[PDB]
Amino acid sequence: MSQSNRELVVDFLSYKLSQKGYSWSQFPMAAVKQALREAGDEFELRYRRAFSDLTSQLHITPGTAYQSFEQVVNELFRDGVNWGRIVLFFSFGGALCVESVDKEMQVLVSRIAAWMATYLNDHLEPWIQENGGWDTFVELYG
Repeated sequence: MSQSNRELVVDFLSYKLSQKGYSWSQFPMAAVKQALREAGDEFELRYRRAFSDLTSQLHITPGTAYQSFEQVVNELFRDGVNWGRIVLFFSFGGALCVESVDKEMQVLVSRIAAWMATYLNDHLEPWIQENGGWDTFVELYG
């Protein structure tokens, strides 16, 4: 749901910020969150800086509009959606939040969280629901 997904995004972002020494104060569900957290770490374990070019293409500032974020994220889905690419999506948002804080734009993290929820509900849920819903995600990554 719009609320379920919003909560999922905030949890993942908060988890990543915490894990990396940053503040998260700027902000079965438990089974999905845990699975996503682990999926994100697993991926980052293999690719330490896989979104350098992507975040660079966006060069986010308080003046960045959603449409720009959307256009860049669309890059991850050039061949459509799959679970791994959804994990990349979450990981990408986490990296954007980290970068925002490093640039003293911590005000943007809640905004990125909002953009992610919107993008999730709009472009990824259609595929997620068609392929088993989050229960399938848990079944594959849990």
